[PDB]
Amino acid sequence: QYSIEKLKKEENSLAKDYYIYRLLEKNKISKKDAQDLQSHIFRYIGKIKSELEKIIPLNPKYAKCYTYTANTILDANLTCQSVRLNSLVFIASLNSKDRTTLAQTFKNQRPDLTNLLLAFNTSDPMSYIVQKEDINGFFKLYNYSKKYDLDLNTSLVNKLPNHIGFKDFAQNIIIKKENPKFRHSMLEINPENVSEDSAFYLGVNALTYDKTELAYDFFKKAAQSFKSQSNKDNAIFWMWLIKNNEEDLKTLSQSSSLNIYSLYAKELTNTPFPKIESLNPSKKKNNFNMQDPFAWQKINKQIRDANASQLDVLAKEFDTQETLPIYAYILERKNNFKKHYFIMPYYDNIKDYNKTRQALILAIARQESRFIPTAISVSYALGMMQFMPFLANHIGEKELKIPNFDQDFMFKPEIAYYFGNYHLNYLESRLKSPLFVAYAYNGGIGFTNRMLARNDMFKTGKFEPFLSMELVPYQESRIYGKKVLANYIVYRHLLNDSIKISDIFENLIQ
Repeated sequence: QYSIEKLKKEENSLAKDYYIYRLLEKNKISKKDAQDLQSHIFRYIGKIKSELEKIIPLNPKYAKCYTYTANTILDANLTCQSVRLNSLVFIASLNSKDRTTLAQTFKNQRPDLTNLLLAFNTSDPMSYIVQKEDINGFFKLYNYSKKYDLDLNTSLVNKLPNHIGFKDFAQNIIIKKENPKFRHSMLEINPENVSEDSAFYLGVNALTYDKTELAYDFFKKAAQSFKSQSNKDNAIFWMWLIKNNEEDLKTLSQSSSLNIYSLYAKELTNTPFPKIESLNPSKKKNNFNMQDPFAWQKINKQIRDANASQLDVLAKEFDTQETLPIYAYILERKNNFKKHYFIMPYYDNIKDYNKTRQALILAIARQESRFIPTAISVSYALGMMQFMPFLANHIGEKELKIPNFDQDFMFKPEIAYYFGNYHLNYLESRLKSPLFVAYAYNGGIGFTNRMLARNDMFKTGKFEPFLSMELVPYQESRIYGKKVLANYIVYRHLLNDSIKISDIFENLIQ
């Protein structure tokens, strides 16, 4: 470990945060050591904040305004009332006499506040706001209570997409399968009124009610408006699944984006496999330390700051086997993510696993870390396979009994791949398909089991398994699974062990 004073020398980074956090969680930082530690934390969110505030606890314009309570709010001036009435919890806490008075007071200057004040006099504030078609109020109330749910007319639902909250509202209720009356109402949104992710989710919604022509119209709108080729491909795939137009399949097979949809279309049209870059430096190693987390943070900052000529210079400093992940990382930026980099670094460590397992390990590592051995996430997951300290210590200390085990052993590629394999043996025994294994690797076996036990997920159906892949209940896991699955297909191909993509999808249907 590093002493608190040595850490304070280091530049501020997620690595420095992580080591500060290691000392805090062991109670190794004294009260004076802890004093200026606020300024030595790169990202002062989550576990590290909570832990520092056990030692060091934390706008004068409005200090006066928080002296007032529900009982004294009418004594406050207009500015203080305004500030306090930003909270719906606070509005709900008032009595109806005072809400009625405040409603009259704010009628001209804050009419949206008036609507909410009056809404909270009724037993269903959402019904009141819906009657008004007060869109700002609608989203405030949804954020206040996710339980409100009622039928919304065509006029109202077609106004909802003109609010920045709509996208995540729509996504959340669709993938969580909540607010049935809201979901059903959104069938009357005109595709003309939505674009990108909103249009896409409304497509998925329409598919869950078996409105296939409506779904096509939403997916087509998404395909025309998405800015990223990867999302375009996902929308075009749905246009093809619904109407079977050959030109959509062909456009999809010709995509510059390497993803499961474009790969699947290439298979279906006998289009060749995409070109994968082949990187194999002659030099085995240099003086750069790939196990030093601070050195990576420093060189990452320099790479992220660099122009074309500077990236070319940096590439030549890292053209070695041992530094291949940094080299590939530099080159991925130098070609603006246009070429396809699927490296297989520290391969001697996995060569004795069978090729299917190698492909899965590589697929997960590429997604988790791009193979950077000292990768540290915002939750302090570590190394190429991004093990959380809890799991790393459980495997290293309890189950495997490794002498002198520290969780920083995760920065060693030999350990990362070994623990990766170990954890994959456990997941794959229960879950079978590499897609389901990916979901559990990212989101835990618990949520993955609860999901697969549902009678509406990954069962036989017209648009399965593709519909279920859009309804994974966590946005992060949905995306993760698709990316890892694409990576898995590519690594199977690179290992002269190609898999038929159609086979993979057929196996998802339980």
